[PDB]
Amino acid sequence: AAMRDLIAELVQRYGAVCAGVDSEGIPVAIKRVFNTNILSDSFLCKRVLREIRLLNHFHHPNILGLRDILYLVTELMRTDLAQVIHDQRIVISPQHIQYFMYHILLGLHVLHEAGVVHRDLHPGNILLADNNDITICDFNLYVTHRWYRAPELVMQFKGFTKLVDMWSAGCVMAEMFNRKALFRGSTFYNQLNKIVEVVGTPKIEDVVMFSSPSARDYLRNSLSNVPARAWTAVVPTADPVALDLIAKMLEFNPQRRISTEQALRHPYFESLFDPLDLTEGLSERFHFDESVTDVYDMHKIFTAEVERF
Ligand SMILES: C[S@@](=O)c1ccc(-c2nc(-c3ccc(F)cc3)c(-c3ccncc3)[nH]2)cc1
Repeated sequence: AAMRDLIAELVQRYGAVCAGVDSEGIPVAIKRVFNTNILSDSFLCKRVLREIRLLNHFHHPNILGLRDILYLVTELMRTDLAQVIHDQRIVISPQHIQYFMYHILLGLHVLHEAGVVHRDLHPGNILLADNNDITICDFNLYVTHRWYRAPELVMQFKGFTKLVDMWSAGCVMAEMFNRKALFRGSTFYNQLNKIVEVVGTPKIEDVVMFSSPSARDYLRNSLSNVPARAWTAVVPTADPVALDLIAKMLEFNPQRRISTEQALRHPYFESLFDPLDLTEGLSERFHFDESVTDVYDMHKIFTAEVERF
């Protein structure tokens, strides 16, 4: 039961997502979040406020935006990338991978420029519109999502940067060619071994630089000698230009990982790239006061951000 609650409000087909039509003939997506109260509990209210403030901060075609601002309204997205990859009947041509990647990276670029790190990018939160174009959601902070975590996150590193999103993006690129996720691990050790088997044994001096003391304790006697595999065997459907980018996105050490601008500028996107995409529709630095926490103090900023009925 969910549709009956909106009969007294305004339409039917983390929270509960359901489809429907708007006041006018527009296909929308309505998310309902109330209990697990959430909007009353100052901790979880701050998390919901963070999502609303983030969605309202951006106004870019590759980032999900609110259509009506607990009930939440956005445009209805046909399907997600996970469903397109995990449905072998639908074929993803290299031309489709190039287009998808260009839009995925543009969305990440928009977040990174505003100082936002997704931290959990996977095909499940890369949504596809009715017009086939890519949109990113769930940038506000199942088992398979741990297959897209950068080595520094697997190693519980506190000083992770926007570069974790590159590794995630690099994982979804190889997944579009292989039609099977790249690093399908079940443990801390086997997830790291699968990564190292493909990328090559990183220097000990580099791992200590991007691991928590406990991750170093787990890996203390865990010394590997594994050589770097040929990328042609790892991702066989990819051409040398696509493999060059994948390898650059999938750098163990984030200090060598290709930046959002550099990947967008790579020859792989030559036929699609326009330098204006790096600057158009960009939001300014996103600021959120995490220090402030109270009952009625949050409900006043809630009505301040919303202007449309
Ligand atoms: C991380 S994975 O479990 C995951 C998380 C959130 C979502 C997810 N969150 C939303 C969604 C809906 C309304 C909002 F106001 C905000 C987010 C959607 C959505 C939006 C429009 N059409 C279809 C679905 N998908 C999907 C997958």
